[PDB]
Amino acid sequence: MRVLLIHSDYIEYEVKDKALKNPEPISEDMKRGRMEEVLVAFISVEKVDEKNPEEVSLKAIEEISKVAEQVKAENVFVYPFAHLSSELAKPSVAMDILNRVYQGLKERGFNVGKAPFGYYMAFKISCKGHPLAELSRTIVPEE
Amino acid sequence: MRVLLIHSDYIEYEVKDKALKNPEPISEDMKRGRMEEVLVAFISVEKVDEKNPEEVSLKAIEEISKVAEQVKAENVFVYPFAHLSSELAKPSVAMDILNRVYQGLKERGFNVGKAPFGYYMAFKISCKGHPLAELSRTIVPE
Ligand SMILES: C[C@@H](O)[C@H](N)C(=O)N[C@H]1[C@@H](O)[C@H](n2cnc3c(N)ncnc32)O[C@@H]1CO
Ligand SMILES: C[C@@H](O)[C@H](N)C(=O)N[C@H]1[C@@H](O)[C@H](n2cnc3c(N)ncnc32)O[C@@H]1CO
Repeated sequence: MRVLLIHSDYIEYEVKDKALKNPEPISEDMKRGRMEEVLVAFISVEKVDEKNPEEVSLKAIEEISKVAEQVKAENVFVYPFAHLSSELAKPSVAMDILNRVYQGLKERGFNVGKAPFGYYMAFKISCKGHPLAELSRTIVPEE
Repeated sequence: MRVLLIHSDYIEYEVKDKALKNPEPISEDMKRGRMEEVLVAFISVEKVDEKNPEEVSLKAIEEISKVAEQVKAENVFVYPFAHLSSELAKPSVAMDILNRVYQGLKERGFNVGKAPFGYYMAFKISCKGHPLAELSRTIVPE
């Protein structure tokens, strides 16, 4: 898994078209979304993650949570970003892992948001630019 | 080298303060910048790249140019983004390679911009979200 964490003033997205044959079912009002003062977690689930979805998810939840705590981010946004890597995990498994990460962060007490899975999506973000506002994390199963 | 390419409506940046002991000298006007209808290339120069700066730079220029052509972009913006990777190359090497890429892209005839090297920087971007608007490349020398 490849994770790019961006502490932002906001994140705004706009669904433009389906990127998969069978994307995540959503309704019309979810075709646009936004979250303020948020740590955006751009995530690409990698093929190697299929080996152990649960372990990767738990570790992702831990790493993302640690950064949020550091920057005082109360809001976290899980953003499907497949092209952060080249070896992509299957969409069914990717979706599964992203759901687990979302569920895990919510359990940790954060106000978590997410963008629909399986779409071509436009987005606007404003990075605060502080010392820990831009961080990347590579998370893989215990090999 | 790690490269994140974002085809955007715009890229806007604001220098905060230095993140390295000796950053790229800058004038007041260089503290802020903006470019529109642009392919933004967030680049992280990695340790492995120190083995062959020219090679990595040449490949980066080629890859970036091919994408810009693919997405029909005439403007390209080189954005030093160290944290795209975990294994960073020396700053002196990172700066030289970033400068090589910037110039290589200009040589291709593109309208190219670049953000100052060595600073904590805030930025605003608007990704077009169309196909090919988000791509990444890992470039490693011989
Ligand atoms: C396209 C771009 O603008 C948009 N932002 C996008 O990335 N869309 C992705 C994710 O929503 C999801 N998806 C599929 N596979 C994966 C994966 N391995 N990891 C993460 N997401 C995936 O399916 C879409 C196409 O890959
Ligand atoms: C900090 C964040 O907001 C900002 N965006 C930033 O990344 N600043 C980086 C680059 O400008 C440059 N820099 C140092 N090493 C490298 C490297 N290996 N690759 C690219 N740039 C580097 O030095 C700064 C601190 O690492």
